[PDB]
Amino acid sequence: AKYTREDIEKLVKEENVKYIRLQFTDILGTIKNVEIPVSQLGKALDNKVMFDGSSIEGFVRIEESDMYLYPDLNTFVIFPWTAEKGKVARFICDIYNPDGTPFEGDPRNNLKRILKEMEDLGFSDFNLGPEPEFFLFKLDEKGEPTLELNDKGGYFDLAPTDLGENCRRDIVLELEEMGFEIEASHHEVAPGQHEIDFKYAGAVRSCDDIQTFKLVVKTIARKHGLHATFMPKPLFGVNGSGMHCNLSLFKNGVNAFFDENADLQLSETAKHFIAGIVKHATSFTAVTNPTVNSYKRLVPGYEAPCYVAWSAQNRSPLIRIPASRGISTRVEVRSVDPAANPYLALSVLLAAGLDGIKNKLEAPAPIDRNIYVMSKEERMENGIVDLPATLAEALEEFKSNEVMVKALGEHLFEHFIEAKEIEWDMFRTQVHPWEREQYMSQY
Amino acid sequence: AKYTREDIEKLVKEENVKYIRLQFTDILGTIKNVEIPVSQLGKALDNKVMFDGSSIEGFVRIEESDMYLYPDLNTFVIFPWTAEKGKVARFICDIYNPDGTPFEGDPRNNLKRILKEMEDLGFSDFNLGPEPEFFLFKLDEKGEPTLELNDKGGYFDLAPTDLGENCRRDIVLELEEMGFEIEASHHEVAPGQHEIDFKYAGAVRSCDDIQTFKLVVKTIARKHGLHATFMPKPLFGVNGSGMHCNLSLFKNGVNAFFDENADLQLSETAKHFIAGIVKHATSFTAVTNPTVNSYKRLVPGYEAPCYVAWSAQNRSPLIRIPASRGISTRVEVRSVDPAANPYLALSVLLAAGLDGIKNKLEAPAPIDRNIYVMSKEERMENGIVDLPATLAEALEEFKSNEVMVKALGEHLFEHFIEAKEIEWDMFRTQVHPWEREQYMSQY
Ligand SMILES: Nc1ncnc2c1ncn2[C@@H]1O[C@H](COP(=O)(O)OP(=O)(O)O)[C@@H](O)[C@H]1O
Ligand SMILES: Nc1ncnc2c1ncn2[C@@H]1O[C@H](COP(=O)(O)OP(=O)(O)O)[C@@H](O)[C@H]1O
Ligand SMILES: N[C@@H](CCC(=O)O)C(=O)O
Ligand SMILES: [Mg+2]
Ligand SMILES: [Mg+2]
Ligand SMILES: [Mg+2]
Ligand SMILES: [Mg+2]
Repeated sequence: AKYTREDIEKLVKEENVKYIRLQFTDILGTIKNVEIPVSQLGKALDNKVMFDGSSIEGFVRIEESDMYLYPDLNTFVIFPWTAEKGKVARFICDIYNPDGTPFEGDPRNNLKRILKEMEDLGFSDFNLGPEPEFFLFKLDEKGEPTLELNDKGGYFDLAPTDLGENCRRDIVLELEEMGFEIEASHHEVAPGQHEIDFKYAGAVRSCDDIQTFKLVVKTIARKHGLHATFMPKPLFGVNGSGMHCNLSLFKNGVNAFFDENADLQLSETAKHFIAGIVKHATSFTAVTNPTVNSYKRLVPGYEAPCYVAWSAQNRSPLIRIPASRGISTRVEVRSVDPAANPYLALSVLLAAGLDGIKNKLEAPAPIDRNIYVMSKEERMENGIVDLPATLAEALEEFKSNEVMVKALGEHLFEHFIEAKEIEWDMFRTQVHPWEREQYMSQY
Repeated sequence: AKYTREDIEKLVKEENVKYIRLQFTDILGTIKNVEIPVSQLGKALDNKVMFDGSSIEGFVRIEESDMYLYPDLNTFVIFPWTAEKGKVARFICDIYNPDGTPFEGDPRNNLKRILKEMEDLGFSDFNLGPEPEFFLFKLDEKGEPTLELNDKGGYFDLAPTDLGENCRRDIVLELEEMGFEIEASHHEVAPGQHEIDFKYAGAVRSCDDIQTFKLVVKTIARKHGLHATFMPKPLFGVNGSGMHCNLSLFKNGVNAFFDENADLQLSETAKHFIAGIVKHATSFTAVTNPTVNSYKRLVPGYEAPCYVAWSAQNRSPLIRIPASRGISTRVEVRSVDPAANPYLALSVLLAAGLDGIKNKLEAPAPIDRNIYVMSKEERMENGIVDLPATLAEALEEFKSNEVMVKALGEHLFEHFIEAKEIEWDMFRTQVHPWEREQYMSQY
């Protein structure tokens, strides 16, 4: 819909595009990209460009399998940042096997398929409002990220005034030319920590503005002599950077979670959906939380989720439901972090949503009383189960779950476990400066 | 054709050329040149320019011998980089003895002399689609290369973002203006390592294209305060730059390798061509990888062609056949590194393919099973040899080969070895820090 191949080949001629960055996204969620000169647009829009597909596998690839790049014309974007010989153009593309089939291991197809299956139960959209938090660090002469922050502000503070840096201001001003839709942005809890929340949109267009985001950020910050990072827990002792995820289901252009009469204004749809997120939470974390590091943030203390349960408005509840109902009816999942793969976070979250409406799952009693406060005893009296505390735990959990391990397929899943099992392997064989300074002299 | 003498004389007035590089390659692929004021354009065009042809031998030159420079008007080009007075231009020249005979020593001639052979056998064009890789290092105070890589990218990543340096993108753009037809380009397996892939072209059109590239690269990389090097493996235990060579024998303007009526769709020629490439493989490695360092890359692990054979998809096969087909039926030779002299690379690759064709050689069992994953004797099961492991080894083989020699000719072969038996000597007589690190206290 959004664009047509005639609008494009006209626009590239108009704007003077001279470079085409045909971007995609590997499995760890990194921003892959094979770039061609503009002279090579025809071949591109024909869906002919071949690139080594084994890349989608990341550092755990072995042999090269040629694959094709099918661009999505409704993702075209002309970067503000000029090159000395014209401007640069982007194109988000799906990966296809050599023959004709889509490559099953492509996180973007994988979300189309699970989304296909969403409409197999009759729902129209699956909309997303992400609240992705990031940090700004200074740089030394050498282009080397230090560990000093661009400021010393706190929650909702006035970040660097409009006379200077304001990386966040200028970051948001550059995205809006780009035809973005940002809700608002505020300084977050820790010095140097910032946030830019998004106006919600269908999953796919959402998981694509979630990548684009990260890129314009790491771009714009660099420009001002900074380093920007979505690492969940950069600095021990300070706030972590979590990327919440406001989720809503539509049917027939209408929000399904809302129900005037029923309890809380939540239909059996909204109610059942929940129950499955809860069943499957502990499991699917290993995806919404890919790294060794995240679990340093998911340590009780800094208003991070550490417990499976949902509230009216609790301290740090794992599943909130924001004040607003009706159409803005939404379930907040506040445990995802900007290291998550957006395609594989929405593929899996979508999963436990439909696994709960399918088998009509019984939403358990919502804990309204401070979940932290409870001793380590009454913690069980309400069946409030903690989450996995180390990437390993998270992976044995998910490794087992029949449902999660279907919402990824046999390719996407089998690989993932390996990269992460390698990753963990590196963390646990390592000897950090801690071990050494806690042990060398005491023992 | 491309350019009549009348044609060129036009553009050098109009475009205000004030300098001219009569450019040619020495025996080791180094780009040489004798430069002249534009005031001296008539003299070169009339082929009367004399220079010392002994320079072609490199460092192994002894006696000073006068020689002639004949430019290929089809290689005229202006460089999009102006000097204080005017522009600078150039030609790729062929070298002739004081009596209008070609110099048996010029690498560009010996590729003509060997492409001639292809016509005696009955073919029309021998196409080439190089995939040359390269590293960018930082520059210290003095303007000297350091060991700092230009970025931290990885396989098919978004290499430097479009905001800041971006050497890669800037080299793709620049080369577009220079009538260069670039296919694509990505970020390569190691940090600071890059690839820019070529559209297939005749042998010598491409080799002219491969040299010029190296020049443009180093030239722009310098401009961004970087150091672009084409070293097969400038860093131990870091992936090394290579340069696969996609080859495809044409006849009657048609890909003589395709044929739905054969195994895997490979004409009886494609089969024969592979037969001879394999016959000669251990022998021509002393030329496609012409440095004491080339072989510190041919160590198993960081993905490289240690072993000899041809399959559908494997960890790093010597010969490959990409998905693509039809006119796009080619024989990728994955062991060539960017250390090879184009004209002498092809001289030996061509010969082998022609020895297989001409001599109805039979292509062996394409080892479709992964080879890396086999033991020295479990690998001996099949007819699988690794290549030379030192330049010493690679040269003794090369010499003992009748066809290879007859593929470079008296002069080249002679000087080539001479020079290469010196490098080994310089290197086996050296005493490296490793040797000290290891033995000085051990013993
Ligand atoms: N139906 C929905 N689905 C997903 N996200 C939503 C939905 N409605 C709102 N959001 C998200 O909630 C945040 C604010 O939305 P808004 O509708 O203004 O909430 P409120 O009614 O509480 O003011 C945004 O970050 C947005 O992305
Ligand atoms: N006929 C040919 N002979 C030699 N090399 C070729 C030929 N056709 C393509 N190549 C090379 O193979 C590489 C892969 O290109 P690709 O886009 O897959 O080709 P195609 O679209 O023709 O199948 C390129 O770097 C290109 O230079
Ligand atoms: N020379 C390496 C290059 C690595 C790469 O480009 O993937 C190879 O032959 O595989
Ligand atoms: Mg927040
Ligand atoms: Mg919030
Ligand atoms: Mg490559
Ligand atoms: Mg290749």
